[PDB]
Order: sequence, then C-alpha cells, then structure tokens
Amino acid sequence: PQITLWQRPLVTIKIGGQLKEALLDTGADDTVLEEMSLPGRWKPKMIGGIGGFIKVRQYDQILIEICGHKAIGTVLVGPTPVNIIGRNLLTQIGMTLNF
Amino acid sequence: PQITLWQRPLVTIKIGGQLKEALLDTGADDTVLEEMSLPGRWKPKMIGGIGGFIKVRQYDQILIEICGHKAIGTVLVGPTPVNIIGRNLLTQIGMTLNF
Ligand SMILES: CC(C)CN(C1([C@@H](O)[C@H](Cc2ccccc2)NC(=O)O[C@H]2CO[C@H]3OCC[C@H]32)CC1)S(=O)(=O)c1ccc(N)cc1
Repeated sequence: PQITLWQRPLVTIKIGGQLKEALLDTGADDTVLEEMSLPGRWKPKMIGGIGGFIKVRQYDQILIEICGHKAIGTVLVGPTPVNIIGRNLLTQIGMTLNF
Repeated sequence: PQITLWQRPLVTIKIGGQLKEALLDTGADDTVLEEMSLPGRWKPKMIGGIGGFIKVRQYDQILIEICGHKAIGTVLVGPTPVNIIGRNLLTQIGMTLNF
C-alpha cells in the first residue's frame, strides 16, 4: 500500500498481547512505546530530541505485528508522549520513502 | 527516487542559498531547523517533542529545496538534535511511505 503524509501515518500494532496505535517514524532510529510490561531482560537507556531527554527501558528480541507483517526487534519503553515505530522495525516490513 | 530505511534518511537541503543536512522525519508534523538566520518576521510556536514542550520561532513562506525539489512553507527554528524535515514539507515534495 501507499501512505500519504497529509495526516500523521498512524497504524495499529500488536505487541505483548496488547493493541496500540503508533506513528510510522522515519526519523527514529528506535521504536519507542509508552509504559507497558514486556518479557525478558532489559537495560536502561537515555534518548533525546525536541524538549530534551527521557529515560527508557530497552528490551531486545520483541515480536511485533504491524501492517499485516510480523517483525522482531528492540523496543524501548518509557514516558514518550506518542508511540513511535522506528527504522529498526520499518525496514523489516519493507517500508520505504518514495517521491 | 526510493529511499530505504536501513540508514538514517539524511539528505541535502538548500535554504538561504546554503546547503545543509536534514533528516526526513515522517514523525514530525513540522519542519524544525538548527539555529540560522532567516528573513522577515517570526512568531512563537509551542511544540511538544519526546522530552517535553518548548517554544520555537516560526517563519512562514520560506523557500527551501529538499533533495532538489523546491518547496515554500513554514520552517521552525529551535533546539533540535538535527534539522528535521516534517510532513508540512514532505507533502509539498510528493513524498509517501510505501510497503
Ligand atoms: C527530533 C528527532 C530528531 C527525533 N525524534 C523523532 C521525531 O519523529 C519526533 C517523534 C515525536 C512525535 C510526537 C511527540 C514526540 C515525539 N517528532 C517530533 O519531535 O516532531 C516535532 C516537530 O513536529 C511536531 O509534530 C510532532 C511533535 C513535533 C524521530 C522520532 S524523537 O525525539 O522522538 C527520538 C529521539 C531519539 C530516539 N532514539 C528516538 C526518538
């Protein structure tokens, strides 16, 4: 499919038994989700952008369903204002920018 | 052209006759640039990033070239890790997401 950018490119993801709305974000190295429980070990990380930094928990090898695909990768969890799907997962589902 | 997402989508832009590097950022509503000189009058805008809310300077109807494509629109100037090209200009140059 093709996704226009007149509106925020929001999609529904399934992760850890939960459905969440999230932003397809080419600017993001990493995928970042609002507070939730995830399985396995984690380590703390600081990520920064407009407005400064937030502290997040990094989980690896997390299964996600998005855009009819299943992908696996790292998910950061913390006090982000919006759920963000970053390049680490966008690549796995074959998402590209075109113009 | 097609831009894949295995690396950061950093591209050359031109503004005020000068080349700069900017990140194509589908998760940004607005285009936010590193400190620079722009003509005309500006007004404040409050934006909310990952770290919280901040006020930046809004310049309207500014000429800016992105990947060789000429756009004219709003650019915000404020503290950002990198120049980001947001949806307001991504739409002008006919950029979409595809999978
Ligand atoms: C500023 C960029 C260089 C990096 N950030 C982006 C960016 O797309 C954000 C997403 C976002 C949207 C709404 C609310 C909060 C955040 N947009 C953003 O800041 O856009 C601003 C400009 O337009 C406005 O519209 C959305 C918020 C405003 C790439 C992910 S980040 O800070 O989230 C981030 C930094 C580091 C790591 N490792 C992961 C993420």
